[PDB]
Amino acid sequence: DNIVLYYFDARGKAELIRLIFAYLGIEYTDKRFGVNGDAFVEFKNFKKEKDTPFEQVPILQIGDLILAQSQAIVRYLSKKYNICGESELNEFYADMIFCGVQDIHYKFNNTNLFKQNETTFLNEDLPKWSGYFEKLLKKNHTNNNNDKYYFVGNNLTYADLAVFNLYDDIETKYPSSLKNFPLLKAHNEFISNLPNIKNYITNRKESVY
Amino acid sequence: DNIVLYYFDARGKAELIRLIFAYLGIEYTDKRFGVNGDAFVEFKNFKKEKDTPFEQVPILQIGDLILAQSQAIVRYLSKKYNICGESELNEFYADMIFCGVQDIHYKFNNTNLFKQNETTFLNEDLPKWSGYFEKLLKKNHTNNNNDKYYFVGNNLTYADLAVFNLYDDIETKYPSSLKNFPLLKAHNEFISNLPNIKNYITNRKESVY
Ligand SMILES: CCCCCCSC[C@H](NC(=O)CC[C@H]([NH3+])C(=O)O)C(=O)NCC(=O)O
Ligand SMILES: CCCCCCSC[C@H](NC(=O)CC[C@H]([NH3+])C(=O)O)C(=O)NCC(=O)O
Repeated sequence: DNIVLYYFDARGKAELIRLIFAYLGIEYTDKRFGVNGDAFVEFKNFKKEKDTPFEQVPILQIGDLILAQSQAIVRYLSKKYNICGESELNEFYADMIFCGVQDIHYKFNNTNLFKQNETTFLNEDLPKWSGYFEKLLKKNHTNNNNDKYYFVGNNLTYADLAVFNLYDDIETKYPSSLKNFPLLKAHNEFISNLPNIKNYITNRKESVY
Repeated sequence: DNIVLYYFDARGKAELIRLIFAYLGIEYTDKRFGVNGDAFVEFKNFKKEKDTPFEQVPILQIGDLILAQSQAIVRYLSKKYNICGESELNEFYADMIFCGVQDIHYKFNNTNLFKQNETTFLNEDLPKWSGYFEKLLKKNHTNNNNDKYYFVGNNLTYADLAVFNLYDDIETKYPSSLKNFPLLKAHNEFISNLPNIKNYITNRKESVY
């Protein structure tokens, strides 16, 4: 019943978990390797002290329970705290959308810092994937038109937070990315303004990734 | 004419070229996109005004001559200014070493920052590749012992500078990485203390990569 999240000092694959905790107002210890200096030694000492299944982070520890694999952690958390949808179909859709997010998020990460194929990403990959998500929001649109935007049903799911996080990452590095996608831009403003998320984000230190 | 080097605000693909210019004492303009605001917009405006063969940087402009492709630029510069060996065979060896540096450099860049496969990089690939270079260094032993270390022949080549740049970069992240490779470490210290290089490095700005 004591909750601790371990990861490096970065958003990366731990950020959606932090967002979920913030949304749900669950208190926990956000352990970031390297805050005490020397990320290498901490992570090394961490693998000695804790029984990780694949020697990787994020690791979420609940009391004595070691949980690994960010995706599995996200899905487990979401079922326990009721943001995994209201039906079996919607649970699937939230899941499907989260997997879609992983596809572009991966590409975004591979291009933003190194500028690797930045032009191809910004001209082909990004608008195509943003178009996919725009169309999903649209298919779910008259599930609350009153400035509430959800990808799945009439309630918030981890998919909303996952898409938020993704486009939160993208519009900062690439301002006005959302301008051609009105539903997606609105969705990003909506969830970003939810008080718990609004407070987490303003309190959130800047980071390289 | 005026030499202008065009790249993003980073070491990456341009640094070796800058090291060659520093080493040779060649004056040029080091134009860096995105020093002040969003590199992608500046790069976009650059391609509109400049005819590049592949719409990518680095670009080296000498007069109205436009040169693209970092590796080809290095070789051209190195042949022009006599740091490419002194026999057809040593010219090949410098080239071979450079290509080897690119294999390991790519791995270091792909795993540093994100930590994707860090322990694989650290316990397998880096030591392996460090051993390759150490071994190549030993093979050039007769090409003196007199506190001078070269990979090829008995004069500095761009391969020396490439290997330097490779471990200068790695040593930032993993500072003890050359403790088991004393000849490689001495090599690295020797290059870094050449007056033109020492000077360029002290004055060099810090970067994420
Ligand atoms: C933008 C984020 C992309 C970067 C991915 C790297 S996350 C850090 C890395 N862990 C993983 O790759 C975990 C992947 C796993 N599939 C998950 O989702 O948790 C690690 O423990 N690294 C330490 C090591 O391998 O030694
Ligand atoms: C760790 C450093 C390695 C990062 C690789 C990307 S360097 C920037 C990129 N250019 C290239 O990929 C050039 C590759 C070419 N083979 C070279 O070596 O010059 C670019 O112009 N990008 C802009 C664009 O595609 O729009």
